[PDB]
Amino acid sequence: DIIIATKNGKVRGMNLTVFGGTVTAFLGIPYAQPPLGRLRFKKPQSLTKWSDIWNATKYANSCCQNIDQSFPGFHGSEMWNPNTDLSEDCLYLNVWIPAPKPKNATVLIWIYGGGFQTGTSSLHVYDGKFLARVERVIVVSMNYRVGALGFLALPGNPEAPGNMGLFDQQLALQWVQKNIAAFGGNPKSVTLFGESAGAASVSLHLLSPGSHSLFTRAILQSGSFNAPWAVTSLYEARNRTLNLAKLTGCSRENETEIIKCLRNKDPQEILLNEAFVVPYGTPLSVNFGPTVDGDFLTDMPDILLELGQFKKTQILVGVNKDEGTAFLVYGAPGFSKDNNSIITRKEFQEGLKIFFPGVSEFGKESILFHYTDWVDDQRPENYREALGDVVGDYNFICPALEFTKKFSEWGNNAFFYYFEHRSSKLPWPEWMGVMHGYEIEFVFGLPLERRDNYTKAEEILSRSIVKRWANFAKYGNPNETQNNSTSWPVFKSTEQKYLTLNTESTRIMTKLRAQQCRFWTSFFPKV
Ligand SMILES: CCN(C)C(=O)Oc1ccc(O)c([C@@H](C)N(C)C)c1
Ligand SMILES: *[C@@H]1O[C@H](CO)[C@@H](O)[C@H](O)[C@H]1NC(C)=O
Ligand SMILES: *[C@@H]1O[C@H](CO)[C@@H](O)[C@H](O)[C@H]1NC(C)=O
Repeated sequence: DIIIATKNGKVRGMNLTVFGGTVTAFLGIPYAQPPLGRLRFKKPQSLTKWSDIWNATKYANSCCQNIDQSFPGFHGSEMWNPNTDLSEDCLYLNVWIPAPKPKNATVLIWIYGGGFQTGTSSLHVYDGKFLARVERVIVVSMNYRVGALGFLALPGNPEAPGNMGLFDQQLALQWVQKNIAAFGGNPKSVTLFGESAGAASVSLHLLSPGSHSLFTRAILQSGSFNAPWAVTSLYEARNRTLNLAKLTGCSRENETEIIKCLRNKDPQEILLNEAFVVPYGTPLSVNFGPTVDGDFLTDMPDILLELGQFKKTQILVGVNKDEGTAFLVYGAPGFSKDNNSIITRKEFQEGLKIFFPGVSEFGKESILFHYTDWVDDQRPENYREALGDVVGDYNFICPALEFTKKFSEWGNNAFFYYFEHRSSKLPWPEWMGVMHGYEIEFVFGLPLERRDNYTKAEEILSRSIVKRWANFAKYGNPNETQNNSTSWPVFKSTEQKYLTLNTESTRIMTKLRAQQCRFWTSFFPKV
């Protein structure tokens, strides 16, 4: 038996067998008053004590959210769908502790992605038990509100001030600060790591004064706040709050009345109209996302980055080789997970109109000009590959590199990775390559299960990544020192060295996508 006394009450965990060892799991501890009723759309409120023993022996409810039903019964999509009951009562977190109980263990706090509209901490690929057993770190992860329930913005008005889900994350970080020592954790050695919107969230915690003292270091997997999809403008946040009001018959005068009207709509009705507040959408469409609210975010984040207004600490940042491909089968004409998706020049151009909705004719022509002058003009995959390269560079690689340049220019050590291994078990077709999201299982050490049909090379890659992430969290330096590994140099603004992650050949390279990112970060934002 294992029972820990926390500031708000006692909680009991459960023992798990992992790799001939033991991990102690506390699944579904609450960290806020459930955001129900008059608390919907507001910032999370503190938790009042409890006298009993909270039973933290199963994952809690996922937050209300729309589900991806584009491929029913397909594991490639459905492995990301919520695996616990949806509910507005979803502000819970999980804690994996090594066994026996550590003394001063470094803490890894996971923030899931999902475009700020979906996601849950209970996904199988976020299972922290492997990291706790292998590296003896504590792993925490939390559920935070998503979609309009998490990011509906009327800027200023405290009934719907925006960024509520970010404040959910922040309140969970406070909980670790006040309670993780009871579990054998070091509140002074806390590393946040996160993928996609989770990584963007981590990047925003770096910017947010209220988060400065809640963590030590930061890891950003395939995401950062300067990604095109990551921050809703206050203009469109307003148009979107108003549009959602009209679709639900909640249009009012007194802006607060709109909120009270939405506070009596059913979660499902809010959810089903969320989709329509933008004209057309893709998973890169982030209808309700982070906003400049004057509270969590005191100014436009691009300005805070430019001017060094952020927490000074080490960062680990990276991207996958084919970030873009996954999104093409959610709208790009002529793509499918079930053919090899040879598209034509005209399908390519149609694809641009979907991924760059309000961009001028000339904007789209400059994209095609830069990406469609080939070596062999006859290679049938030309346009298929270029559209994936366009989406990934624009949405992921160039923002990640831009964030890492600007962040490192203020003196801090930064390490950049380029994840190049396609999972042997990957259920999506070969043409999508090293997909967005499919480094996560290697980070969480799933391939360390020999029982699980991962190749032996994948076990080694995971073992190394896990050691580098842990050493980064413990020591600020993502090196694997024993097994004679390539040393991971710091990313500096002149040489821009980065580390490739693969089963074959761990190489040091420089100036990832130099040509393409000059297009995207220098020229394109003017159009
Ligand atoms: C908000 C509407 N819905 C349900 C949605 O956006 O679901 C997502 C979100 C992120 C995402 O990356 C993906 C695809 C490309 N991944 C392979 C999981 C689907
Ligand atoms: C917690 O779980 C144990 C199972 O051993 C049970 O005896 C106890 O009643 C549970 N407590 C609550 C509050 O459900
Ligand atoms: C854990 O680390 C902190 C860092 O200063 C230190 O104060 C403390 O003594 C360490 N050990 C324990 C058991 O808290």
